[PDB]
Amino acid sequence: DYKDDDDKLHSQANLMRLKSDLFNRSPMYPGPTKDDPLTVTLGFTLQDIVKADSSTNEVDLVYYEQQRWKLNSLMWDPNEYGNITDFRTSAADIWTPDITAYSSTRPVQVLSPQIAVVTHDGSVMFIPAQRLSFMCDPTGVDSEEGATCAVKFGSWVYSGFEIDLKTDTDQVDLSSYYASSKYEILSATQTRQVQHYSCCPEPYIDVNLVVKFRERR
Amino acid sequence: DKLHSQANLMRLKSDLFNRSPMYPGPTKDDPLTVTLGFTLQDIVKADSSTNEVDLVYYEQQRWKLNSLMWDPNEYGNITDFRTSAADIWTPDITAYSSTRPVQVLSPQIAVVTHDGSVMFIPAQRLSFMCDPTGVDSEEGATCAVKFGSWVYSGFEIDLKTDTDQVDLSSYYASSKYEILSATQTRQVQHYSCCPEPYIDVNLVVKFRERR
Amino acid sequence: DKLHSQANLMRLKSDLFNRSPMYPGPTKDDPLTVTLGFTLQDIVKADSSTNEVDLVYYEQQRWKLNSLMWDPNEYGNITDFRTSAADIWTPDITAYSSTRPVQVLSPQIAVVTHDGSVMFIPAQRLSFMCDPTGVDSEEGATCAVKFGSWVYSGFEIDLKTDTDQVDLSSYYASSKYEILSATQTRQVQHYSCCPEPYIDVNLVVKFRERR
Amino acid sequence: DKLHSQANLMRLKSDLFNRSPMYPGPTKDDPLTVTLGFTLQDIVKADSSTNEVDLVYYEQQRWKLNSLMWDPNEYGNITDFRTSAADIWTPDITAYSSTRPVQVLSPQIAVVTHDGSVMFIPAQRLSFMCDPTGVDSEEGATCAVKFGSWVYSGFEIDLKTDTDQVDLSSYYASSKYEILSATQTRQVQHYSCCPEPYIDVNLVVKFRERR
Amino acid sequence: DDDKLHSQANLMRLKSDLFNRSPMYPGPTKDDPLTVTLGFTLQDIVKADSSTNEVDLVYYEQQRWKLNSLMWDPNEYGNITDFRTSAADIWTPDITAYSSTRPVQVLSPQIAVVTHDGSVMFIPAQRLSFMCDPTGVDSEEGATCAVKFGSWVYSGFEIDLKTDTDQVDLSSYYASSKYEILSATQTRQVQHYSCCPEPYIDVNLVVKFRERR
Ligand SMILES: Nc1nc(Cl)cc(N(Cc2cccnc2)Cc2cccnc2)n1
Ligand SMILES: Nc1nc(Cl)cc(N(Cc2cccnc2)Cc2cccnc2)n1
Ligand SMILES: Nc1nc(Cl)cc(N(Cc2cccnc2)Cc2cccnc2)n1
Ligand SMILES: Nc1nc(Cl)cc(N(Cc2cccnc2)Cc2cccnc2)n1
Ligand SMILES: Nc1nc(Cl)cc(N(Cc2cccnc2)Cc2cccnc2)n1
Repeated sequence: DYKDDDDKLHSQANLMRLKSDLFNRSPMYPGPTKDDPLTVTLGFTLQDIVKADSSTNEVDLVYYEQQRWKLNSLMWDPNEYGNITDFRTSAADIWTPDITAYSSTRPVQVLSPQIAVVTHDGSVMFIPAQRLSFMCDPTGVDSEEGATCAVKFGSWVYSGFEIDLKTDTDQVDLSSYYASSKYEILSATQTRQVQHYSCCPEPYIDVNLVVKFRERR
Repeated sequence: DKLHSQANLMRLKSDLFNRSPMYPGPTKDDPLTVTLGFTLQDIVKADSSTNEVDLVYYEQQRWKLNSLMWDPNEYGNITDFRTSAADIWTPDITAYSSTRPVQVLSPQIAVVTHDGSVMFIPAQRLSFMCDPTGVDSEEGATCAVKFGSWVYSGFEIDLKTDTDQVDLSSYYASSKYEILSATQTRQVQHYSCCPEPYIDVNLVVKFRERR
Repeated sequence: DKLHSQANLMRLKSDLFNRSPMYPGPTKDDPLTVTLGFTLQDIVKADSSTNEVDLVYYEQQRWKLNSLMWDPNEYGNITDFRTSAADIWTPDITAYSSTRPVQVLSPQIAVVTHDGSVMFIPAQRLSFMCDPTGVDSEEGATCAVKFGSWVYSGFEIDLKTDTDQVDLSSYYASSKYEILSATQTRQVQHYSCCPEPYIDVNLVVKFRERR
Repeated sequence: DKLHSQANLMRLKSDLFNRSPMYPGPTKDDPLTVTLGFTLQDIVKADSSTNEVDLVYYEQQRWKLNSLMWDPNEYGNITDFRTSAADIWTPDITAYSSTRPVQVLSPQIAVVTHDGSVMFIPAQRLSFMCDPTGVDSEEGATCAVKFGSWVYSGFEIDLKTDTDQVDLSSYYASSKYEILSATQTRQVQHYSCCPEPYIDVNLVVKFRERR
Repeated sequence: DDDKLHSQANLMRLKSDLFNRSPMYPGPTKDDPLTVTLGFTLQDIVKADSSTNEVDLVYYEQQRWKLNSLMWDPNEYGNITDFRTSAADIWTPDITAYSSTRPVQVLSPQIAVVTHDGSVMFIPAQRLSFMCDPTGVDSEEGATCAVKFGSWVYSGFEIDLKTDTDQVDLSSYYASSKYEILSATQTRQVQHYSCCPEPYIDVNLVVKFRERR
């Protein structure tokens, strides 16, 4: 078991060394630039429509927001570090995209630890669970066809020149939706949109989350 | 080339942010102008039991510092960059009649351009003093809130708007409240006692329930 | 030259904050007088099910430290500056009958003058203990709340007001509550807990539902 | 020998922390088993308008690390100590179906024992998804919530319970809700995407309006 | 005035000698146990929620303890007998309500008073929601509720508690509160658990109150 004990100690030293090599010894990645655009993949896992407030036209959602991207500055050779193929790290240690809901009515509440997973190909996976209030008229929610609301997500400060967005699919993952929610989901889609606004020449990109729902009976 | 671009940005940031480090803010001898513009998104609620109304808007702030200027050719034709608002000086623009601390809805990041201008656009939810009486009539109700520096007079920070028309192109079409008009107007207030003039931007909103 | 004003400002602040260790707070040997003045902006809410009332006001704080003074001639004739409240010592002025933590409505920035004078004016929303019984009568209701240091007795911190009249000139004219009177009065208190006198400023507000 | 008791404790912590390499968290090579146990104190509220229920409980977490071991003999027979949760690694245990961020009710301090085991017990108020339909009947309502690592799969973190019976010995005897049963059960599952198994502890509560 | 400058320099020298010169106190231990004195000053019962059985109290919680590592001879420091310091600069006890339902909200500055004998006084003002059935509050007999306070992580072998009296101080109780106080006591308690070997100490705050008439 001495050998086993030693192998454990070595794997610890190797993880600490990989983290030293990527961070502490190398620059904090400054973010994407026009010559060097970054694509961030987004996908939503809708867990619950908690509340629909017809007195203020706000609706509260809980969901997991999957964010994926990939950087060269986060790559490593797993054979240089004892076959370490990935690691968990505090979101504070790396750059993360400023993905923002554009029509929230209260600051998002974070429901999960701010830790991401980094893989040897340099891909990052960060999945914040969130409670969000957003502008939404729930009239029709007490009808067969229910209510329809939409909310757009995207970078706040990086245009389409610097950050692009994609989805893997336009279907929101509903396999974890709360079976006894006050509201049943009729459909939920997530769709990339590209936009040009009157002012600027930068194209603007978002993912539009559209939810159709009604009072469960 | 990727590493080169990345290197250029990091070199610029280094030159700017610590070589002659944190900017001490404006003074009478080195004053500054902040341009303000509002993009009104939603009147979320009106409480006539307390005379508070809740607004959601984007507040566009713009200013310019010589200490933020650079030549793009010296840094790989980098014309701009994004940085955390805590890495730079920011103006203390404040609503003068809020009743609750402002809630911030957008990342605290700004865009700096090679000519030394900064654009910082905090999205905000604000509760402020407002009597909604009449909001359910044809005339609607009218409320106003002033914005400006808390600690700097007009001798250190001037305020400006590009237009006195609030941007309503993003106003929530299914809001409980419709906008009849919204203006943003520079005001100057002088006082006999103190020789410094005080500057604000008055946001005036006229609004009504739907019909 | 604009450059040189900046260098001068940064150097003054480095001399005052770095080229000397901070002010340790007042002592019995070196007591401190703080002047307080209230600018009452709004009575927002009066909850008769809980006997709490919510106020919005500006609280003016003034004091003076020999350790903050300088000769304007050594520093390009800079006579004053703005600085973050965290850079200097600030008095721990506390509402004695609050029922919730004070909510801060203004930026935490103070103004320091070359004579050692500091002016700090936090805007605050406060819930405090108050029976609003009679608020819906001509006579109105009456409430009070004391402000003073939490940890310094009158031997270390003394309080003053410039007047006994709360500044009502910015009071919100469409508030649900009209102010009948508002006074601020220094009091010398003896508490059974402690052999040292404690000083407060007592804010008394008389108000009623509006006509 | 009390100054010596003190000096020994300081050395131990200095030895373990500000010296020896600290744990970088568990890996597929060096996995960690975390024991969870719940002490249910109160069901505060059941909201049938939103299907949320608020619980107050103590969450017992226990794990063991070689890098936290020591021989009490080298340290004045110190067998355990208390230290801030921020000095050591702690597991990211998370309710999978909360609807608000958890509110912590107890200080963030852990107990570490010479065998390298750590005991951390945060008291929490949790809102989670729960349909309380039937709570006003004899059969009562049943709700469940899963707890597990957010970012570590079963390959890095395994979970266990010491018992499948929730500790009810501190349940508030005058709660609006009576507990009919509460269990805590380890579960394993996979998702068609991934080969790594996922481990949680499922907290199942049956409760009804008290009579 | 040079005298004032000199006192200030002594106070700074003391604080630096006490802290940044002596490695922060690691907390009490089996061999170095500590006694914490607790007293409550009840200011208000703000709210009694009968739909959730939560009651909200506003009170000052007095805490006192003494450490050898904080003592000094005034004669070596310009006869300073005491000073005020941020509560972050020193160890403070982890005194906790055992049946709160919301995190405590702090109403006073986090600053304590240390005196040359090594003793410390820290008095945080707090609003607390805790588990309490206010049934009977609108009657002559009133309602009775209780809430324990004690260390969360130290047992009786490391932290003992004491009260100077078993009567809660009511002299600052708000005279126009919705609720009047029939009685309020604060009593040291020793408990043992089956889970654990060591005995546990708390102070039990019992309050009897009713709707004011
Ligand atoms: N000129 C402009 N106006 C507005 Cl009112 C918002 C906006 N932003 C945020 C922003 C923040 C800092 C610097 N540049 C841009 C981008 C945006 C906002 C909303 C939806 N899509 C993009 N840009
Ligand atoms: N003498 C004085 N009195 C007051 Cl009641 C406020 C004040 N202000 C705040 C203010 C308020 C409204 C509009 N513009 C500015 C300026 C200020 C703030 C902080 C420190 N010094 C001056 N200065
Ligand atoms: N002995 C003692 N007991 C109490 Cl119940 C409060 C107290 N205070 C706070 C106070 C001061 C004036 C008016 N209301 C409250 C002074 C103090 C002393 C030492 C540490 N912190 C506060 N000191
Ligand atoms: N074994 C154990 N289990 C529990 Cl359910 C709680 C606990 N306590 C003590 C305690 C004392 C009085 C009231 N509630 C809790 C807190 C604790 C925290 C961290 C390590 N050890 C004990 N210790
Ligand atoms: N692919 C993926 N997608 C989602 Cl929608 C969540 C997720 N989780 C969270 C989770 C949720 C429920 C039960 N166990 C774990 C794991 C995770 C979180 C952060 C980074 N990488 C993986 N991983």
